[PDB]
Amino acid sequence: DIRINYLFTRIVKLIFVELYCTHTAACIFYYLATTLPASQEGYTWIGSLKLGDYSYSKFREIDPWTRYTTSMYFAVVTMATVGYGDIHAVNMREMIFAMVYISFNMILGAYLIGNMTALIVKGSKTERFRDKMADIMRYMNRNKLGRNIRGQITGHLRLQYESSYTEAAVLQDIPVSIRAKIAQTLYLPYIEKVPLFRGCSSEFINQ
Amino acid sequence: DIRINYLFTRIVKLIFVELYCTHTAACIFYYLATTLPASQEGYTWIGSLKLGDYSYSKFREIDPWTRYTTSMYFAVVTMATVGYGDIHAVNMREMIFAMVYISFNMILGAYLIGNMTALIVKGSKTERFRDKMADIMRYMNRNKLGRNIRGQITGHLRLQYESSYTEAAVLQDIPVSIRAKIAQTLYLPYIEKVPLFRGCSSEFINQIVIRLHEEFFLPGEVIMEQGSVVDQLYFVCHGVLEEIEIVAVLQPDHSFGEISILCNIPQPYTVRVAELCRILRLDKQSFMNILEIFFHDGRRILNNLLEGRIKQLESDITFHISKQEAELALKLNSAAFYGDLYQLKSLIRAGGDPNKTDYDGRSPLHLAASRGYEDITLYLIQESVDVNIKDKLGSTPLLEA
Amino acid sequence: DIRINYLFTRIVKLIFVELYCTHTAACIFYYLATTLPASQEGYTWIGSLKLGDYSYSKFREIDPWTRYTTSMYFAVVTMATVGYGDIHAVNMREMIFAMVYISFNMILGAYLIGNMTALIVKGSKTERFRDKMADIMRYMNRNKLGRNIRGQITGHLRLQYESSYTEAAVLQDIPVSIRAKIAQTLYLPYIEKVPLFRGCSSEFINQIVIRLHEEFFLPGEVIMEQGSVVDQLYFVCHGVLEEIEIVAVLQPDHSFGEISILCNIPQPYTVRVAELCRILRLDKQSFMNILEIFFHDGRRILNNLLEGRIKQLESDITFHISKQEAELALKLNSAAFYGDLYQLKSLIRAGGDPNKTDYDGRSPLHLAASRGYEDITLYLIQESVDVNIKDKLGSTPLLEA
Amino acid sequence: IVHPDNRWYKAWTMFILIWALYSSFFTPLEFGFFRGLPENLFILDIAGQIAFLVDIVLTFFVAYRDSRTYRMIYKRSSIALRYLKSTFIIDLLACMPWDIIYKAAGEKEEVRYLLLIRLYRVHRVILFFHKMEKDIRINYLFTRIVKLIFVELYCTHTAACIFYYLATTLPASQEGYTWIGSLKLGDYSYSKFREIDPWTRYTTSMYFAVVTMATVGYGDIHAVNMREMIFAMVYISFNMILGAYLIGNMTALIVKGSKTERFRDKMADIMRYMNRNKLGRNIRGQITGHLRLQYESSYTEAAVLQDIPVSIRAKIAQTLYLPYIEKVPLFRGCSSEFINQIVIRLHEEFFLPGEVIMEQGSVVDQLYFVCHGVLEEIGISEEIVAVLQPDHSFGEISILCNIPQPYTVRVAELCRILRLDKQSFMNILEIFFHDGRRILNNLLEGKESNVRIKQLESDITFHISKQEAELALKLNSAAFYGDLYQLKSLIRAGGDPNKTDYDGRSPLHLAASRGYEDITLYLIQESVDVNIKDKLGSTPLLEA
Repeated sequence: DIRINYLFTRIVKLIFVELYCTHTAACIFYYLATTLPASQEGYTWIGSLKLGDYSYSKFREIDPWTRYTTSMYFAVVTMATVGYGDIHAVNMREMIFAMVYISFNMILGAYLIGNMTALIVKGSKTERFRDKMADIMRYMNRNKLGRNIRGQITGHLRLQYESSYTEAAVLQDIPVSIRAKIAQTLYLPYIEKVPLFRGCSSEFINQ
Repeated sequence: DIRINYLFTRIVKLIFVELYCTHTAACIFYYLATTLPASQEGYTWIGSLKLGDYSYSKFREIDPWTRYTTSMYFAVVTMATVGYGDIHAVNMREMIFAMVYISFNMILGAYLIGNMTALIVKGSKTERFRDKMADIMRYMNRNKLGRNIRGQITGHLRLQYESSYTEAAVLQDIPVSIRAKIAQTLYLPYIEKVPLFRGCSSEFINQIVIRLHEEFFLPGEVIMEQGSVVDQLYFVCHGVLEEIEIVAVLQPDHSFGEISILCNIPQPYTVRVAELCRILRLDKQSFMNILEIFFHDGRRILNNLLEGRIKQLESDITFHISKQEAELALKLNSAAFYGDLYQLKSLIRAGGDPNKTDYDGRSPLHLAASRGYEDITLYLIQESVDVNIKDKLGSTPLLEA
Repeated sequence: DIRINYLFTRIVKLIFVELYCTHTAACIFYYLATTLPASQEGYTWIGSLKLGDYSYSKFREIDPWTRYTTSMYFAVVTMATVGYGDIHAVNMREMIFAMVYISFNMILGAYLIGNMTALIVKGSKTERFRDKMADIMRYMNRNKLGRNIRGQITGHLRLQYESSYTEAAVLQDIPVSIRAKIAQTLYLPYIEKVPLFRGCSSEFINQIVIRLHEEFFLPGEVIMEQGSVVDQLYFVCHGVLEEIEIVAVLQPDHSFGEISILCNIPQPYTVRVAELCRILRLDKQSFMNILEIFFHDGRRILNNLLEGRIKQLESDITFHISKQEAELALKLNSAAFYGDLYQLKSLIRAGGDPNKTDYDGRSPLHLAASRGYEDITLYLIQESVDVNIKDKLGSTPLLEA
Repeated sequence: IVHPDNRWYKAWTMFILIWALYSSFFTPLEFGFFRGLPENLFILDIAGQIAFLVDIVLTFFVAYRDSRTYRMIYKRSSIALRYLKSTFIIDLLACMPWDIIYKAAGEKEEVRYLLLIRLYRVHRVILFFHKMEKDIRINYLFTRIVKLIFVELYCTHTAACIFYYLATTLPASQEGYTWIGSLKLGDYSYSKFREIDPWTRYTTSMYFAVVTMATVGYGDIHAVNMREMIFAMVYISFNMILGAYLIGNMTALIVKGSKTERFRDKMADIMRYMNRNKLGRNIRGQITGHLRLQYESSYTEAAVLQDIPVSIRAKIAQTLYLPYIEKVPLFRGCSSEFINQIVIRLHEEFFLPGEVIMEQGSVVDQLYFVCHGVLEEIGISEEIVAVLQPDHSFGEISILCNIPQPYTVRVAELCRILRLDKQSFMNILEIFFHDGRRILNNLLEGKESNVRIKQLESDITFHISKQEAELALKLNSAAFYGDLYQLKSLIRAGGDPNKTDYDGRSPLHLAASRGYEDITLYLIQESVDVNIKDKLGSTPLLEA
């Protein structure tokens, strides 16, 4: 769709795919802790947790809210490759899942950087103006030619950038029927006033 | 290899490299722990490890499985630069290996990002459409076009993208002959069903298929205007086209616009699009060029043109085909009258028989001999033009000299 | 802005953005610690913090300095994804902010890499030299060139890179007039000192400066061969050149290669490079066109050519200038004899006076009238060519017809 | 004297790179892990500064090359002013002995901070990487990788020596607040933090610097003090700029692409188009195989042989193209200097099999020479009327008679074709009138097997007669001005003294016109017609 910003759409899609993967990993990390019976919950990544003075010893019937947001906090930190270390895998089954999840984020993390780099490298229509003038300036500085001649050429580039609207026009992948009508609406008023075309027929000036 | 994918063939290589390096580092790191004697195992990275209630108080004879997955877990975490810190180097020899292993991953890690970035730099099909649309929008909005014409331009550009009408950007690499078979694969069935080309030779038809172009039109558009000279030949391959109060409906497998191409008669009707239609177009210049080479093919098409309102048109075109033959001799004699040697060369190899005369009767030799153009006279000798041809006066080309 | 750098103007913006975000996050994170009452400060990220022997047992009234740098330290470590883990969220509300703050840095962190990458994509001066050298090396090695000629090609490309001889890639944007003043800034002092151009008009000299090109030559190279027709005019402005046993030494502020540019005499000497030399060259097409327009300027140069071995050459050029004047009439009359309309138009507007005759004496009107070319006679009357001119026979153009 | 680029000077420059490399790495160790200097290392400190002192007094006697005219200034005054305003101020401060000054003025730690000004001479090593990067014998990818490693190894080394220095600022009584005095990795104490050994105390600092530089952050070693927190934030912020720079260089090399990547990308787009229409089964093999040869048959395409002086391009062309020109049948009996002019402007092109060079009915503007492969001519069902072999030149018949191309030519096998423009072809013909008539003369003699020449025989016969008439005018003009030197050249190269121009004149008539006896007897010895007659009825003797 052309009514929606293209940069906005790409950013939101990357956020959603990153949010959904993190949400799924958080719900699976907590599931692995419940596989072990309550007798040996001390081996789990959460039953042995102690952040400040909070216990986390029971690990169950705490509440569905604080038990979920601590799992999501574990998934977000490892997904961004921060790795505080307060929450980490302790079991052998959790180590296997962590290695698979971490390896998955390297592919996904490089994909996120690739999209962001692609948009910037594509262009800005202003760095090209700076790059073109920078190369010319080095040539002028190398020869150390003139003082007021610099203003003549630097000012010249200002108008060249401004006076570029129909250059490299993409009005080529258009059917001849459509191009015929638009031409008669813009170019035609500038043709009948030419002194060379006095008394010319309508179909001749149309061709 | 072409059978396998390309992005798949390079994503797996990156995974394999990072998988093999972690496997090697995990095995080497565990070897450094066994270098120290068992008496002082508390100085190692694993002899002093304690995750939960597990103590690793022996670091040996545990099992080859849990003692390997904990070493692999330490290597994978370090490679991705997560660094939980539960497992870390404790010894001087382990610090040196960690410094070397970590420094190696920076070069490898940047290599992974570079390969992934280069795969995304190549723009997608919809990525170029948005860039193209903005450029068209900028130009057409600057000139302040009417809102009525804005929709047709924007609506048609969308249709080209979805239908992939162009689909011929990277096509010049085809060495004509390869492209020739492709063109007749998709366009020949529609051409052969055209009543206009009934009885045409098979070799002649294949010559024009390669030069066709495909495009689509939305309903409500107008292809040709009333009383406008048409320089494009179109063939209907899909949809319904209505010609303007309706008069005739352009059924599929039909052709139109040929009247203005040959007879120079301005188009007497307007074609209005009723539904989505697939149209094949041919440029004016090539069609005239091909007809010049195949004179015999044109005769068959001309005869079937009358067979293909209709009765009145058939009588009218008979008048036009007669005068165009005479018109060739008018400019042929004028070129010889003025002595323009180069101009005459165009009307001999791609025109008519110079031996024929105009309405009054004047062979080009008659004018050349009387006007004393000696140089051009040798050319008529090479063409074996009749020397004793007599006009409606009783004179001969020799007598004029 | 052009006064300030562009690399500097964009690196600072990236630093400022990451500096302001960390400052905001540090202040907001400390606010969440003060939300809880002082009775249960052990549940905060800082009330329970203990780094070394420092305990943070009060978390208040310590000082506004050490209590801010520890919050800023936690924010900067998190932003760079280092994550030591000494300071981390402990509360449910602090986890939510950490999740939001960390997720924000992923987009911002990738943005920093994108700007830095786009700055390095633009290749350096030496980056393109290596790419160019490989392409030249691959081509010349495929044809198996001799080792003697390998050094000259490779050595010369190095000289162009260091000296920046081309330095004119982005130069067509100059609107001629701006470029005109640039050319005379660096090339005029060497041209005015040329003995051959002594006495030339100032306006004429400025016309050829814009069309010059600059190049450098290594010692031991050969610019022109013995007995070879040359088509480039060179002006010495640096170094020493030797002309071939030595004969003469090309001192600076001299010019060579002009013998064949006008008299068509093949070059009788070979120029050998002795030391590094800067040479300005001019192409044949530009030199011929300017001379044709400025007929008066050419006369001054021709007169001073003799003044600028030398005595023998001065007598020889007098023989050649005489025949070229007569040679104009030979082809001038031949075109009129054959009645070539377009050929005759070339030698009148940019040639000589049609009224002059050849060695025997034959005005183009004499041949045209005798040969009976009626159309061409309408052109000679335009230039007011004399019609009573008599050759060395006693006849007139009227009598010939 | 002046030493611009002497081989001995180039040895001195490489000699001082060793000192620059040594003093760049040893300075952080001297600042952080040392208080003063032991007598063992006193010799190296003195010897190092004297070596750089020589360089300061020697760079005033070294010429520098001009940045505008490339003129090698060689001037005493210009050399000194350039060096004084660029680096002399900072290069002299480093050479000053900051160790003996520190010990002589009691024991001031503030004056020892100036010892870090010697970290500037690492710029010598950076210039070395740039110097060898321009060399073509060394791999370009290898140079870039090594430079990135060195620029990161040096930064990590300096940070490790400053992290340990911050721990020694606090007195030994309160060492527990430092990042290292409170360390405990396994069962190791690290409590004393001093007199442990210089080796394990350094490698634990380097291990701290490497882990934080790569953004791993284990957390076993971290800042504990307020002064160490400030340094950590500055160092961490510095690595973000440097870390993104490292990724940028690696991405730039990969984004530049490879030849196989371009081949794969081009074929991938075509394959999607073919699969979209689901056209053909064996058609894919025809086109996929076609791209295989196109990738291989691309060696001189987009050649960079343009930024080369005309003198160099002249010799290389004569060493490759020339052995393929004199063998052309069209150039039989041509002079050496005429065949030299054409070979300068020749262009080389490669055509894949199946391509079409020229189409029937098109205007011809390029002259083509065949050197490799075979060519096929088509005209009319398609009929093959002629097959072109190597050493043959095609396109000359339609370039002299000004006719359109009558037989389109396709490519049947991989061919190497030399191309020359029509505009410059006529210019060489006009200059070389003597050799210009032989090209069409040899062409005319080929009217035995070819049929296109037979129908064009009349036009060719006109041109050879028209050109011959120009010879008579030039030959007659030679005798008018009494220049026998040019007359000899005009007659040996096929010139006929018994040549009559349009107006009845003869060279004998012009010989007697000015009473030149020397030119006269030459014509008689050449069997000239003394009684030759003109329409004016003027005998040569009567005109005399």
